[PDB]
Amino acid sequence: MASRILLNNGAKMPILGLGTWKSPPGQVTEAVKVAIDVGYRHIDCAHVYQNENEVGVAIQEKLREQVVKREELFIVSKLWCTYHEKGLVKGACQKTLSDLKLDYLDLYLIHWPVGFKPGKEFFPLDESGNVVPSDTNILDTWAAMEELVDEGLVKAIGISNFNHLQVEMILNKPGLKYKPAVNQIECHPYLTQEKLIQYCQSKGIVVTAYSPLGSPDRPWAKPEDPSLLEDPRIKAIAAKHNKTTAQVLIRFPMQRNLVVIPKSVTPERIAENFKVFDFELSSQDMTTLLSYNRNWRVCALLSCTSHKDYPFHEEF
Ligand SMILES: NC(=O)c1ccc[n+]([C@@H]2O[C@H](COP(=O)([O-])OP(=O)(O)OC[C@H]3O[C@@H](n4cnc5c(N)ncnc54)[C@H](OP(=O)(O)O)[C@@H]3O)[C@@H](O)[C@H]2O)c1
Ligand SMILES: O=C(O)COc1cc(Cl)ccc1C(=O)NCc1ccc(Br)cc1F
Repeated sequence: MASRILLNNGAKMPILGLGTWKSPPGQVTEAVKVAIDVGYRHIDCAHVYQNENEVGVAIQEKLREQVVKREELFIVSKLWCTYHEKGLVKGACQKTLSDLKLDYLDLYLIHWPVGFKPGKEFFPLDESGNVVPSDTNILDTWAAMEELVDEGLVKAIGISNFNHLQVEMILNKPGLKYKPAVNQIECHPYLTQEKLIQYCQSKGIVVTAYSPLGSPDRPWAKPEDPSLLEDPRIKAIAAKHNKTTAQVLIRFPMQRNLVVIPKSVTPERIAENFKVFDFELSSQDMTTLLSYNRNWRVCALLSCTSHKDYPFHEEF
């Protein structure tokens, strides 16, 4: 299994990265240091995660120590929903760059296809709990992302949580200058995403799978929810291969030509999760894991469901 996938901007992206959503600020510096020490070269970040400064301390220390060169790292961040305005995109990107201690990002994503009212609050609400939209559409936001490439702030741009029709809207944009390089979407055996993945791959867009372990630490988890890590059938495939369930769950998307970004702040799990280049799931294993699809999503949010661009009404 080759470690990197070629993007449509001509750059190579490591297929395994470290996720950072929910990584506590007092733990994420060590997590990222350990990750880089054990071989990770891709870190998935976002301003809304509120820990980019601490991620950046780790990146900078490892660059200073000459554990890695900047060109060997692939750092991803995301434009939050309250910065879908022309006049706000550059400053949002620059704040992320300053926090991460970087002079460019390898990839910058529109985090959700959904613009909110700008201001201090990440989820501005009306008095009845609906998110307050921005009138700023995904095409105008995309043009602002293209400008970041042309200013040298980012090497690649992409999208996240865009449905089929929204990806198509970008591809069909009048005057489109740069195609999205990546669409980062939730994907795991309970949400297998065959339709959207095939569409994106057919257009040369690389798909990154988020929440590949089913996000057991998501703050809205309920006791009744299905659990990938505890699913005895997945455990059975893992046992057959003498690997952990998490390792199977990480290798699965890799064999679909996806990038995958498991999160951990536990050093032993960070290392575990990287040890996925030395075994292969059979085709039968792959089809069996695909068969577990239930259309079950970690990431959805009631307060945003009436926004005109909320992505999960549409089928794929
Ligand atoms: N674009 C978006 O909208 C979006 C949305 C969601 C996620 N993401 C990105 O994708 C990343 C991954 O998704 P996620 O954070 O939702 O969840 P995840 O990676 O599916 O699961 C993370 C959870 O699994 C645990 N874990 C990690 N390795 C394990 C192992 N080997 N054995 C047992 N448990 C293990 C972690 O615990 P410990 O940390 O305590 O070890 C944590 O509780 C995020 O951090 C973020 O970077 C992006
Ligand atoms: O969005 C992510 O990356 C992970 O989920 C969250 C992370 C943070 Cl720090 C805060 C909140 C979420 C979170 O609630 N994400 C879900 C979400 C968000 C926005 C929209 Br328009 C739809 C939607 F389903």
